[PDB]
Amino acid sequence: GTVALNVVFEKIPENESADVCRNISVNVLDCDTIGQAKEKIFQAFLSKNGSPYGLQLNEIGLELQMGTRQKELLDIDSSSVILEDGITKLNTIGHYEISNGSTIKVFKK
Amino acid sequence: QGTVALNVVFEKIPENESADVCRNISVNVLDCDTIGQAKEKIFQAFLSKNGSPYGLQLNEIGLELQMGTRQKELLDIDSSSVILEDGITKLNTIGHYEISNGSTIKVFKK
Repeated sequence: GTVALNVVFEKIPENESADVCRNISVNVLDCDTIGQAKEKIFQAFLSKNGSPYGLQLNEIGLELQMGTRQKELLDIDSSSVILEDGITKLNTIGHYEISNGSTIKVFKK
Repeated sequence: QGTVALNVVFEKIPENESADVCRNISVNVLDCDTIGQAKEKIFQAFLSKNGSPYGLQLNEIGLELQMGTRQKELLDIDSSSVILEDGITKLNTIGHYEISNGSTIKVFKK
């Protein structure tokens, strides 16, 4: 199960130029964790621009755009599923009911 | 999340209430459900159908996917699991094993 995201990257000085492409469609799987999605998003930026975004994965966040609302997407938050033995299941894209074409903003933490 | 209908077959065991229990049940799971989650759903569905539980604990049973000729055990962690960014292992899901609607899953006493 695959979903195509409309990803918008925050403009930071850590980018190579001010000419880099910042609006990119990125496919992820419904069962990818938020961390796995962040990796694909970083990879797509690099594949498009020939230069990295510039920050570490842990220096950036993802925000889902829902109409007037902003929602941060994390591997673990207050909405996470606690499993059988008390283990917390890592949040996935599917956990957040993110649809084809949903806008995700990559922002500096 | 996508739904997967599993054709579940339960092993007849003496811990069942009677020999008349229904042991062939269609059970939905979600492709992102861990194998542990999938197991809870399978027990629940047994209970909803039969009015009695299977009789064992989740740690006392296993699931095997019937792959035409092959039989493949479904586990939360195995040698096929995905190791994530920080060294952390991602628990296996239904979708990790590429399980298709109508696949046969055998519940067996470990």
